[PDB]
Amino acid sequence: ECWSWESYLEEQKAITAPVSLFQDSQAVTHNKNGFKLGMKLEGIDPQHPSMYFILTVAEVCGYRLRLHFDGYSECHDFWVNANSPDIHPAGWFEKTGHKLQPPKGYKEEEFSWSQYLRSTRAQAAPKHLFVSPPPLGFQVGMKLEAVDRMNPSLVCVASVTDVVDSRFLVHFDNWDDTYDYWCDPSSPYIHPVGWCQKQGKPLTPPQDYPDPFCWEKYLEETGASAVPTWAFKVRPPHSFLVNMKLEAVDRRNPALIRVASVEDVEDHRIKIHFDGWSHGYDFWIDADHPDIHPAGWCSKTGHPLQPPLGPREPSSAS
Repeated sequence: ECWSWESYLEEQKAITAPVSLFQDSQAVTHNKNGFKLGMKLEGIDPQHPSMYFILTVAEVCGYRLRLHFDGYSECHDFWVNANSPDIHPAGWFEKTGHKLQPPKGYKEEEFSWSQYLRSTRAQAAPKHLFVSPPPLGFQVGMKLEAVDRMNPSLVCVASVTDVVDSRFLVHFDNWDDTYDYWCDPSSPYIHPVGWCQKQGKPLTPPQDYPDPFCWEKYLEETGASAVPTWAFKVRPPHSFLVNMKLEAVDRRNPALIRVASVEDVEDHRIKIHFDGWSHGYDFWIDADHPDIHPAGWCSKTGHPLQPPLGPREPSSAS
């Protein structure tokens, strides 16, 4: 007999995370996935979020797709949801003044969609498949303080370097742009210039800044203005409680989604445990991350769901 949530919840005496705790985009099950194998498009490199590449749909599964970097190895392939704001239709970089990192084999000047499509005999994913007005008060060139998410104990001097639809790219002055990340005005990882001084927290200055540093001086040195204080919005803390159950993508094998439980909570983050598995794979994740979903999301969208790991298996709990 088919595994099911209804059945597992009774066996376990457990509850699911209510749909209302999730963002609409994490919850929505009724949109169709119109992406097909072979369709071509543009997208940010998730491991280098300031860069745009040409991408091909390598696989479709329920409401998700596996994207491949044209010309490059399969080892960089990655997964997104069909409502990803981090992909764009063919032509987007040109119309929005963004730069392209071309497919392997091509110098940048030698790239043109119309020739490439002919050369590869492939179709552009149509524009209507893609979700992606501006974030009030965040403009390119403005400066702010922001948590390095690779080193979360550090709040650092930062600038806005890209604005795309309702989001902006946070960049860390004079550090490599692999540390960049996208967010919106409600992000709890960003703060106005001066926050650290006001809170007593230490501030990480620009890399190799002479004599670590004063904001007023640095704003004058650069002629940049601070993101204004009114622009920052407080996101409410999430309402996920410990033991609530949900579905989460497996970070070790991104293709798979598993039955999951909330192991721990912060204001803005949940720690996920995969039922039946050792606690060694427990991981923190932002409550707004695209790859957590309520119970039912896989069944309703057409994606396989991994049931809890059997008792006495390798890598199992107890």
